[PDB]
Amino acid sequence: GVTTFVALYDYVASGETDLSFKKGERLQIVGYNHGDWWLAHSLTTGQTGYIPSNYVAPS
Amino acid sequence: GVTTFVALYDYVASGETDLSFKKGERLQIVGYNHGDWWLAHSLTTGQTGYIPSNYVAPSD
Repeated sequence: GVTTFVALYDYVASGETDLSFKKGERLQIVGYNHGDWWLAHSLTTGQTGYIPSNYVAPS
Repeated sequence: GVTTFVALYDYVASGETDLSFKKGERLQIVGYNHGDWWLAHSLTTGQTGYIPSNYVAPSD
């Protein structure tokens, strides 16, 4: 599989974290138009966090 | 479109945030086997944050 990606655009973190939730809780998805997200690790900065899928390309 | 979802399993937050990055930075995707994530808002608790896609189903 592809292990490394390149950022195609700048992205500034909003500070949002993941959300704890209980089975049976009702949730609304926000910002669907921006697409899905993945957890990633920066080789360049060493930090880890969520990134938008459509901001990266295989490298 | 579907505006509300129901959680099928419990999920406990890890505390990870989103990541700032510059165009041209190289990144490695972690935990691909867990699938993709969405931003969501809890109707029951009022909080917002990332959730795993395969933990929710469309709901009324």
